Amino acid sequence: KWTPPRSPFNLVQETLFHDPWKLLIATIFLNRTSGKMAIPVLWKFLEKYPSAEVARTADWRDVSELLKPLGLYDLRAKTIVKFSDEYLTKQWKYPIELHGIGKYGNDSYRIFCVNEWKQVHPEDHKLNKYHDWLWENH
Repeated sequence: KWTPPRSPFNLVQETLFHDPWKLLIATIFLNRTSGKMAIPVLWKFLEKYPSAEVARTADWRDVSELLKPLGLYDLRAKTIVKFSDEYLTKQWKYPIELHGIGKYGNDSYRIFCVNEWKQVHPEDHKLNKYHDWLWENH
């Protein structure tokens, strides 16, 4: 029952924190990509694949088709599939242990999905904005 405060910045993370898989996917989408472009394709992807269970099952060629032309859509597709399978099948404590998840992924998890945001030191423009704001209004 950790609820990241709503912020004047409306990071999609603030919207998905209640389901780590989605929030994590979201980070693969946003990872070094405009929210301009990534957010519309994210919602179309969650609409079509609303859980890891369904995701891990799909064939990346179709996932890619749907991610086109997001950029490295092939690579992102294969990642999403493999990360979704690992998410369910592996016994993990932090999502950094998972395929496709890096610092951005793991930072986002620990601010929003679990309560560890004081120990986190983001280096993402949007993310720091959340984190600095939340230091102050704390």
